Amino acid sequence: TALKDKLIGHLATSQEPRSYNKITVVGCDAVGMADAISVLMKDLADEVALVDVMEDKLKGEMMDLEHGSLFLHTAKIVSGKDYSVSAGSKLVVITAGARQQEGESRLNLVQRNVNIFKFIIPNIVKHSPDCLKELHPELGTDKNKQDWKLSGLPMHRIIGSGCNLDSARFRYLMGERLGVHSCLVIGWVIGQHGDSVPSVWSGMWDAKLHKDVVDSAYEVIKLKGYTSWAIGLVVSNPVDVLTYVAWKGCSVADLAQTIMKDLCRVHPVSTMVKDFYGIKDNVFLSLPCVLNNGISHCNIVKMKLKPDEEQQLQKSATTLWDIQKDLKF
Amino acid sequence: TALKDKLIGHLATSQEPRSYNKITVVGCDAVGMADAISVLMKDLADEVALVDVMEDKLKGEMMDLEHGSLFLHTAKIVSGKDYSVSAGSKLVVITAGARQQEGESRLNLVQRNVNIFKFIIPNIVKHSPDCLKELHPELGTDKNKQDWKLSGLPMHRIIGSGCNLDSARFRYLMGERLGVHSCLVIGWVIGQHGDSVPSVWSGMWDAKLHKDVVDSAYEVIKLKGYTSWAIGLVVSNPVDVLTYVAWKGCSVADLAQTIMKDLCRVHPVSTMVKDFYGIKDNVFLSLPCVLNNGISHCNIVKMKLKPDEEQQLQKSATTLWDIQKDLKF
Amino acid sequence: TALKDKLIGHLATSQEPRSYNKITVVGCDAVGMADAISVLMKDLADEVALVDVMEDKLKGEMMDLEHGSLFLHTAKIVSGKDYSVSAGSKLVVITAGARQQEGESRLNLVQRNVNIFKFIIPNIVKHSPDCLKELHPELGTDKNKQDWKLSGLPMHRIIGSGCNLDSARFRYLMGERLGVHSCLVIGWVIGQHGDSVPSVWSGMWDAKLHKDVVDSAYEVIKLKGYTSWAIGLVVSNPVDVLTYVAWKGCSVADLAQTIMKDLCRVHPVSTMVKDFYGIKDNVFLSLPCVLNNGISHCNIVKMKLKPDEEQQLQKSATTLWDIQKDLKF
Amino acid sequence: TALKDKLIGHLATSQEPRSYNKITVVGCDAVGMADAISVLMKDLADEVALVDVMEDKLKGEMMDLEHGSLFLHTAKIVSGKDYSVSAGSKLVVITAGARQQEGESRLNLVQRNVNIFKFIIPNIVKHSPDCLKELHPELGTDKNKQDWKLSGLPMHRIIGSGCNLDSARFRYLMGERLGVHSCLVIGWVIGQHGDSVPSVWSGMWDAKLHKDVVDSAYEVIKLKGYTSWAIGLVVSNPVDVLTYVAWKGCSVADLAQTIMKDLCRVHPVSTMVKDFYGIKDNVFLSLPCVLNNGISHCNIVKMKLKPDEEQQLQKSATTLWDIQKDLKF
Ligand SMILES: NC(=O)c1ccc[n+]([C@@H]2O[C@H](COP(=O)([O-])OP(=O)(O)OC[C@H]3O[C@@H](n4cnc5c(N)ncnc54)[C@H](O)[C@@H]3O)[C@@H](O)[C@H]2O)c1
Ligand SMILES: NC(=O)c1ccc[n+]([C@@H]2O[C@H](COP(=O)([O-])OP(=O)(O)OC[C@H]3O[C@@H](n4cnc5c(N)ncnc54)[C@H](O)[C@@H]3O)[C@@H](O)[C@H]2O)c1
Ligand SMILES: NC(=O)c1ccc[n+]([C@@H]2O[C@H](COP(=O)([O-])OP(=O)(O)OC[C@H]3O[C@@H](n4cnc5c(N)ncnc54)[C@H](O)[C@@H]3O)[C@@H](O)[C@H]2O)c1
Ligand SMILES: NC(=O)c1ccc[n+]([C@@H]2O[C@H](COP(=O)([O-])OP(=O)(O)OC[C@H]3O[C@@H](n4cnc5c(N)ncnc54)[C@H](O)[C@@H]3O)[C@@H](O)[C@H]2O)c1
Repeated sequence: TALKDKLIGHLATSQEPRSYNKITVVGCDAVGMADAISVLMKDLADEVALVDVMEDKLKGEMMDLEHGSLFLHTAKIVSGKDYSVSAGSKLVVITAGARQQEGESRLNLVQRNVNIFKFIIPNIVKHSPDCLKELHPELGTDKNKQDWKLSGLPMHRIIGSGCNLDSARFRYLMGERLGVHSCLVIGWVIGQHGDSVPSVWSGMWDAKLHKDVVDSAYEVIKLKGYTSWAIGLVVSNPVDVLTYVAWKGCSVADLAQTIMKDLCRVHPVSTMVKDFYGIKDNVFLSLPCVLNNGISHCNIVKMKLKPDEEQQLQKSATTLWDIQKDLKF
Repeated sequence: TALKDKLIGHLATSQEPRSYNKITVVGCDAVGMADAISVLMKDLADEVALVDVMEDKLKGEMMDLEHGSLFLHTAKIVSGKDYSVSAGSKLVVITAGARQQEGESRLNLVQRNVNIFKFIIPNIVKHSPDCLKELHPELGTDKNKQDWKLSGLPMHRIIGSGCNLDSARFRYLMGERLGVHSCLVIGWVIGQHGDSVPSVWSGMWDAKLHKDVVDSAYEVIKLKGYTSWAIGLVVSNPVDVLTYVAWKGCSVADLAQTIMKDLCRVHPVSTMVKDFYGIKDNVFLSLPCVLNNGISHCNIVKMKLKPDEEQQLQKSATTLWDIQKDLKF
Repeated sequence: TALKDKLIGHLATSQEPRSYNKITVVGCDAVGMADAISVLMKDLADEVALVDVMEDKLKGEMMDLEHGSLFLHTAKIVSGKDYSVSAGSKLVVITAGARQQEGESRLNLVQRNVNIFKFIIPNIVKHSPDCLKELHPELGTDKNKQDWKLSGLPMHRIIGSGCNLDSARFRYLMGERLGVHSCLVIGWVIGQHGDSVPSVWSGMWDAKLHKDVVDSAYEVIKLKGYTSWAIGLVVSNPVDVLTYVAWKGCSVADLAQTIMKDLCRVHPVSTMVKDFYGIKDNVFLSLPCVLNNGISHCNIVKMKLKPDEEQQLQKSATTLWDIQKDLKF
Repeated sequence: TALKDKLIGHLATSQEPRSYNKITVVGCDAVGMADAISVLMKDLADEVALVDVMEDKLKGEMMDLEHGSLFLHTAKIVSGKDYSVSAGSKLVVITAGARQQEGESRLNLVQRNVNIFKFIIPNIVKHSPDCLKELHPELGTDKNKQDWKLSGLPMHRIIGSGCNLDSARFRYLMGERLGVHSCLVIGWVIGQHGDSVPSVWSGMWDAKLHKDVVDSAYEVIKLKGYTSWAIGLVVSNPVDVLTYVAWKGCSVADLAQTIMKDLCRVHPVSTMVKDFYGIKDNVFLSLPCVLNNGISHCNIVKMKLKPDEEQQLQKSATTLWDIQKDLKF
């Protein structure tokens, strides 16, 4: 009659149910699942949201993971296909289906992509008025813009996902030759997320000492610092002898990391380059922006890119825009 | 002219500064400092608040700790003596000066205490309209009520602090004889926080098996299960051959733990016993209440206390109220 | 000539490279990948080992995950197919290929399994002399024995994996009806890991109060407490409308949790039931054993199983052994 | 007869009790207590050791803290006054009594210090053959040497404590003016730990861009970058209007952080400067050394200190040695 009830009574007060911190995920699967595994075990949102047009998977996904539900502590995990559930989320991220096939054409992914991605737009924005969007979906930089202009949430609240991992692998491969690790070995590569991403090796140092200096100069010869980068670009390629990426999931987790908590750190991502170098026509690509509480702490960090590198960044924008131009909106 | 500025520019967006998760502390020192050390390194509040009538200490306190500021990550730590700073906090806790002197009279602490504590009231409540109050201050149970009725925030949002540690030490001393630890060894002692706290050994078990059962019956003879408890009460006493308590700080941290995050777990604390056992006259003491987001998830858990124990709890209320009656409001 | 070198010199001391805490994984994939994601982001082993006969995947696996390598901190992650790399690990776990196909016959998995699993044996044991083995592989209970007797490491160091999650989902589904969660809601189900797993509801309680008591009696009628369990068994089934399990990975992580650290907590697993209830013939199944540093802290916890339940456990052993008997060693 | 026993039986195996990861603390109190609070709640050692000639305090200390024992998870905490308990520890740290009195003479602390510190030596070394020593005790740099030469453990295993916090406060105060925080704002100050500590502002940058550059040049005028540093030195001073330091405890925690785990990161500390700049006579002071598993990963990082700064470091060594010379061994 009141079993659960008689063991657990209430008080005369009654501050009704509610919540506070929200997390929403689009695309229950690899990128998603990986993200979920990362953000869900790390601990962030009061309640998390998963939503797809794959009834089946989600059940199994939301349910089983929920299983562990108990190995850590979150509260609630929701699923569905009507972007009704979330209504009011801070940390929102999307992916979608369209992954590289060994062979290239990551850019091709532009045509076949807007199809589904577009519609996602009206849904995710309407209910997440106070939400910030992170896109793990292909074409970190590119797709970002579409939704943004599409939705038109003031920049700072919109984040693509782009060049986050770029660095890490770069920073990481880096420590191997050093005998120190990704940690202190701070190495930077900034662009947009695909073979060609300019590298700013001029920012190579350890501790309080600048690297180039220690060695002197660079790539055009040397021992192929050149290579380091390329297979950062190439990185994508081989791996999928495994089929895809199933856990760069940390990067995305880190990215929103700053956001949700609101700490103001300097990290890659994709914003708007309109009055900077050559690029002058909204070229949402990979660039330092600083993030925080429901916004990208409105600060894009300016640095002096060596010309070699300098143009490289401008370059990207140039090559990048080609694809949008077509529009197919 | 714009040094910091030229390195760090902004965007055309501009979601002005603000924040989200708040923590406020009263009494920069042991209990406080310990709490701070606990809550601040554990990671919870976006920004933390410290406030006392000890200008000096606080500087050194807020400043130095702030020092580490960098060994973990919070954002901002504020100090002052005008309860203006916090304006709008969720997790608020108070202590105050008045600690036991080897010899007893923890209750004496009632007269000399309301003096300062009272005034604290108007201040902390006026600005923390949406805040919940945890009292590490002496007389967990007792003092609680004063402010509450004083302020009159609907129960669920007001928490004393009382019998939290009671259990742990009890649960803890417990594992020593077992060869398992506080973890799984779930042992309960519930009352109000001072020598006399009734113990409900009937709730002694491990895994899925009830203890008493395994041994059979109990204290009146045995090997002094009796003792276990008493020096749980006594616990206070000796230690101060060290002067006081400088780190039960976890208990308080745990207590609010449920709160801030809002998870709904079952833990001791001090509420209102008005229509339960004998006690019928607002006897805010040590009892299970379940806590959550800006409220004590309005549920006090009912259990069948053996008569021996049964009365013991009623008892406490009886002996406890003596002190208030006098009022001196 | 000495670039990396001139930036980083050494001292006259020289305590050569080495390490300390080791983790080894068999089966780079779901269970594995999930485990890895769990144990690797949680933080445990100084260095981790992955090893399969799937050159490709592992590259992509070890490499990419390694990618994040930098989002947390471990040190080294190794891969190969010669069980040479690990030589000397504490926390070793295996899975293998052979997952349920919607339809049942998890037991069928016995024939098709020993084929590959057997050989794994000589390899993993020869080099991990001081290692403990956890089997996420199908037939938690069953397979366990094979290797064990096979290897013959003294019990306490051998753990199957079996009924870990059993509980959690049970404990978990549990909190839904309560309004409290897996946390405090301690609910037990112990057996071996497949439809039929006996449940000991007699161990149903919250706080310090026993449940059955609160409601009184049980299943044979009621509101189907019966069901709760079955789809704990069924749990497996549906989900794979997703294909399999991709993240119960926590359970395994938790399981070794106690181990690696060596804390002595009470948890399910699979050991040897030889002189307990009816079972008398080495029936390695799901049962409480307590785990710790390179051993299962040699303690299996005895409790009084209601007859209804009582036999149920005995039962399992009976039905379980059928499969081994055949031997096919 | 076997109460605890009958609930918890053992197995025929029996891998006797033991342990693995060890932590030892000298000076139960502020620095110590703070450390303990940090290292003990953070989670590191299997078992921790506290040891003093203050029977009383320790009881209360070890006991009460132990209290929380249950709010996190370690295993065992030991106390005594015979350096017998630890026998075999990795992470060992000492402090001792002799703190600054508002007025200066931190160096005076040399005479009054060796008295007690000396004897500590034979004890702590004899039993911690495989232990590394961190000195939170005054004169980070100075005292370090005494014990070292005293004990003579090969450098890499001996760490003073010196300039750790130096940076943080420096790095930290830093972010205030920036609008980013200690995190990314990597700012370096390296010397020995007392007013005069040279600063290498030439290593001022954010992201991948060097600072000085952005502003151009420096201190001799400017807006007092000079000041920033000095009250880094001064930092010590005022605070003690609070009596001392009660929680820089993180720095020490971080310092050993690298050690215990063995990760190889670049951090301040005190080593031996014998064949570097001017200093040529064992001047154990504040300098980057890289730390790891039971050793300071034998690497001291070389960088080009501007002359202004250049000499400053040499300088320190010069002024520093004065005090030892006297010897009073
Ligand atoms: N942007 C980046 O920095 C970055 C980094 C990693 C991966 N990725 C992107 O993420 C992808 C992940 O590939 P994968 O192999 O792991 O999985 P997958 O592409 O096969 O699965 C895609 C999933 O996206 C979600 N999705 C797709 N269509 C959707 C729709 N209309 N509505 C809502 N959700 C929908 C669903 O969860 C779906 O199962 C890559 O191929 C790439 O597009 C991007
Ligand atoms: N309630 C409980 O469960 C529980 C458990 C532990 C300790 N305690 C209480 O906490 C005390 C801590 O003692 P201690 O030795 O650690 O330190 P302490 O009593 O000497 O310092 C008390 C501090 O309380 C704060 N305080 C005092 N007067 C105040 C005022 N008017 N406004 C604002 N803040 C004020 C200040 O930070 C002050 O320095 C105990 O004596 C007891 O009262 C209670
Ligand atoms: N024991 C339990 O409690 C429990 C719980 C969850 C899942 N599981 C088991 O784990 C399986 C995971 O299935 P999945 O779909 O996630 O992945 P999967 O079965 O398709 O991949 C199996 C993987 O096991 C490893 N493996 C297989 N053969 C091996 C060999 N000869 N040497 C070394 N490693 C080898 C490889 O990493 C391989 O890719 C389930 O089907 C079941 O067998 C068991
Ligand atoms: N080296 C550094 O980087 C650094 C940074 C912070 C503080 N400190 C040092 O730490 C001190 C801490 O001062 P405090 O006010 O916090 O506390 P305190 O000086 O009053 O207490 C000192 C404690 O050191 C231990 N100790 C002293 N004599 C000892 C002996 N013979 N054997 C074993 N242990 C003994 C005891 O725990 C004792 O209570 C400072 O004054 C300074 O010496 C150094």
